[PDB]
Amino acid sequence: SMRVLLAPMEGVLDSLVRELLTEVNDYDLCITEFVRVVDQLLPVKVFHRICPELQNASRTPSGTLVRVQLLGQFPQWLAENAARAVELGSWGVDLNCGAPSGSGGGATLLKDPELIYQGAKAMREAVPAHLPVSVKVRLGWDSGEKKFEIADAVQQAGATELVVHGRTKEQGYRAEHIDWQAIGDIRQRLNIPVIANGEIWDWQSAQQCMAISGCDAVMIGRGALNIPNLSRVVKYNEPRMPWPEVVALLQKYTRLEKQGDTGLYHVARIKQWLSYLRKEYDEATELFQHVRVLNNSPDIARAIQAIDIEK
RNA sequence: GCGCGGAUAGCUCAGUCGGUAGAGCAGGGGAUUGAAAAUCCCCGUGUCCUUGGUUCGAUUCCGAGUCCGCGCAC
Ligand SMILES: Cc1cc2nc3c(=O)[nH]c(=O)nc-3n(C[C@H](O)[C@H](O)[C@H](O)COP(=O)(O)O)c2cc1C
Ligand SMILES: [Mg+2]
Ligand SMILES: [Mg+2]
Ligand SMILES: [Mg+2]
Ligand SMILES: [Mg+2]
Ligand SMILES: [Mg+2]
Ligand SMILES: [Mg+2]
Ligand SMILES: [Mg+2]
Ligand SMILES: [Mg+2]
Ligand SMILES: [Mn+2]
Repeated sequence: SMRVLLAPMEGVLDSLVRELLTEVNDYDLCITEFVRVVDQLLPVKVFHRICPELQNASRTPSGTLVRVQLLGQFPQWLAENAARAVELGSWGVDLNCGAPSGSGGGATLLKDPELIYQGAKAMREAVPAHLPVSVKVRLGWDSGEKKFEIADAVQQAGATELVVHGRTKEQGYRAEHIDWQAIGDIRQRLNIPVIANGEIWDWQSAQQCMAISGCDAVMIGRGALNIPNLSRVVKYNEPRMPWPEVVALLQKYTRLEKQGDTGLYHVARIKQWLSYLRKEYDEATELFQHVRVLNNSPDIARAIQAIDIEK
């Protein structure tokens, strides 16, 4: 039966939003924003700012497990930073092989799958054996020709599981190009679990994805902001969160403190989440207009909190 | 002169469809020391090369300019 992962989303799904979402969902796991590794062991404070859940045994307050993601190339430094992530409490570690476009990392590793093998292998070897080492890949740089070589590099590295985002790097976030079929081909070749990713917005689209890919584990990104209870919609075919409950969730958000807030976190992030929500809720367009021009946190917090959920 | 790619803190670098830039090192302060170094605590406010524009909001998108690297006009 079905696993649903919350995707890593740099600048969107930080610890606050992971707190808020996990409370009203049944996500099986969340991935952190990437920790960017070059050629040094990063200090403890970087891992704690990216993953505050490390001080709660790698769990959000409602209890959902969280896993730190690394983005980088050099095997020695991926290994040292992976070991630190798990020593700090991370429930395994994830390698990013999908980020666009320099120091090597993300999607660039997809041009030479040997680098995926070396990076992931060194990670697997530095992390205690029963903690998961996952890798998240796109299908290729500007084509899908190497997708089997990529998947095979991850498996031969000894990785626990592979998430496949069903697009090349050059295909971006374009909907017409999603290739759940290719995820399925990859799933049939590998012995390790393959988790499908891309263009899951609701129950029906998750059913289509699982039917076509053959996966019963999926990862959801953008759709998890559009519809804040998407995991339950997808798993149990519940209705999308009603608009008054979405507004209550945003109110809660405005009451969470962001560590190191340079002053405009809620201005930024309330407006950002609203731009996702208006793809789905007519009501989010009105609310976005009402807060559009508020340019400080006191003002936006006061306006969001003043909305009467009963009216 | 023409293409393509660059320009982020004193230096080396990080920076996901636009959401408010942060590590390491140097450096400054504390502890420590006879005084230092090393170690532990603290300092991360940059016209994001300059400029105009779009936008509620630009390192990011658009125009202009400069400088740098590569390969084509002397
Ligand atoms: C704003 C944004 C930030 C993202 N940041 C990351 C990231 O930090 N790491 C990563 O592996 N993928 C990242 N992704 C990719 C997503 O995890 C996911 O693979 C992609 O959005 C496709 O899934 P979706 O159609 O369900 O959104 C990001 C995507 C978006 C839109
Ligand atoms: Mg962003
Ligand atoms: Mg825009
Ligand atoms: Mg010093
Ligand atoms: Mg600053
Ligand atoms: Mg400018
Ligand atoms: Mg204006
Ligand atoms: Mg401007
Ligand atoms: Mg524009
Ligand atoms: Mn950069």
